Amino acid sequence: RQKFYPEEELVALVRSLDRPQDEGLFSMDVLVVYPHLEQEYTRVCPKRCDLATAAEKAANEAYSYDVNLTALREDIKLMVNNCYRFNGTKGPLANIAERFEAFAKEQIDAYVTKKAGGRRLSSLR
Repeated sequence: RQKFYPEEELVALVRSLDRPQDEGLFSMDVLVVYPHLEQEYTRVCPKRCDLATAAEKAANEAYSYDVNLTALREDIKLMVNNCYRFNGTKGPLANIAERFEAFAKEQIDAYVTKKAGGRRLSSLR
């Protein structure tokens, strides 16, 4: 159980996933914008995440011990799947969710690869 990642970098990584083009789909606090959705939303989606929650988990060291950031990738998957289950698999929002999932995978892959590249350069230990 090594600490692979500084919280400061993982917060920056999560914040980088909030794209203006995605019109707040993953960064909005759903049950703050739409308080009336509490029952229906928690019925269809009994496990929830958003980028604000992911960014707080990053800051709290939730993700820093997973070499492939599995826990963060699972939280992105959950946000995306909740969008599909609640708003459906068809239309402009579902198109954003699928582009967002692909973008998040690329950013996360690029980060894990960069860090591994440097870590493996150590001429100690």
